[PDB]
Amino acid sequence: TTTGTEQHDLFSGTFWQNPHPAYAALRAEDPVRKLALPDGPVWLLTRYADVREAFVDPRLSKDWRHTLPEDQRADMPATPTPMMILMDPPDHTRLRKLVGRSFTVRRMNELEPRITEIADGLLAGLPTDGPVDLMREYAFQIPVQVICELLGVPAEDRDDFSAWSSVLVDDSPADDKNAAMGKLHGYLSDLLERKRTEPDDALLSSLLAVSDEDGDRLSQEELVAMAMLLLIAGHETTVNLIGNGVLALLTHPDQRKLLAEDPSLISSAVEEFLRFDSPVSQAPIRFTAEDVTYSGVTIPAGEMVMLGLAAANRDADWMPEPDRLDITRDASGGVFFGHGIHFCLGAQLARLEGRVAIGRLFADRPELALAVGLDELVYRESTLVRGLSRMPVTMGPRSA
Ligand code: HEM
Ligand SMILES: [Ca+2]
Repeated sequence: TTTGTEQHDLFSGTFWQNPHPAYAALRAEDPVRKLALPDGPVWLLTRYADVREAFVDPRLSKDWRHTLPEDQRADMPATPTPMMILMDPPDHTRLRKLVGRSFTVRRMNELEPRITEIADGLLAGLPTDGPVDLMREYAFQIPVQVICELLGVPAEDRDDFSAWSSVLVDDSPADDKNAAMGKLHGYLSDLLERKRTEPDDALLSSLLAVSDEDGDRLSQEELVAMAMLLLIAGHETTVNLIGNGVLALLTHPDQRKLLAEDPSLISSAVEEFLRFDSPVSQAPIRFTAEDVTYSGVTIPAGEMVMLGLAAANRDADWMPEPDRLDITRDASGGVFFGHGIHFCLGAQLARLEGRVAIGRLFADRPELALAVGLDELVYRESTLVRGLSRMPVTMGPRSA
């Protein structure tokens, strides 16, 4: 709950339907908020400038060991599995540097024609007369197929791969979500050992070959962790980019008709969807190495911090009229992909998938409409994520 003039629900009740008035309430009246979450307390930065500068704040680290007393941490491993997103320099830098050599913005762009055939394929298999769940049938699909094309997952293994991927996004997130984790992990290892014998154009083959101006390469353990990471960070988030962006246009006809007339605005549109309804609403947990101070509030060392990306993006100090959806905007400096050394590695691929999935969906089905009321929509009860479990839509006649 909120503590200001008017008390909004936080991470319960109405929050999950629409967290934005609660974010507006926090930015205004309680910008650095200690939340009594079930697991442990966590501080929430909602103001733009706070979040923006917290990302590049050295006193904020990804090492969870900062919560344990100084002597007790000289014993514990830093991370369970070597994913760079869990690491600080110089350990993160070494992995980021290597991945970046092969996972280039160029490869990200060269998938564009391939992505289109996935969307068009999926669109071609959707009935003129709905109702159809646009999430499970379309938005759930594009990000996982694209990731296969990037990694080079054999066409045979792709049904099995997407099957396990759905568990992570929308399923029984308890023990059943972790069952698919070990299955996807195992498959990718065996895949890497197959890629060693038979190489290809794909990124997994590319990553195996990457040395540097020191002869440093990715170890087996690091390779498969990276493969697993690209999947987790690149699936659910991009799904919800699609989910949220489609929903944004459906609820704003004025803007849907702007895009209809000028389909080149899609690139500008996807930018403002990431702002207007940030799919990753909360940044992965950070830790205080020492007393930081934001908007008057001093977070003591050893505390868990959370950066309100969704909140910081609708901040009026940064963005004029921050609650109005304008796809023609010239936005610059949103915190939806993050900031600093942890900036979204697949930022450009995400944008591509976004523009293709959304742009082609509307061009192919100009009569698209929600097949249920706005309030009937169920949103996932996830802390980090802002997105739908189901989105019933009526497709309409295909345009030829
Ligand atoms: C679809 C919209 C997406 C959003 C809103 C998003 C958001 C983010 C954010 C905020 C971070 C920084 C996390 C932090 O600093 O704690 C991040 C990191 C990352 N993302 Fe994305 N992401 C998206 C799509 C993707 C895609 C498609 C990929 C595929 C490669 C991807 C891969 C990664 C990776 C590998 C990192 C770790 C960066 C590092 O630690 O150096 N993301 N993402
Ligand atoms: Ca098989």
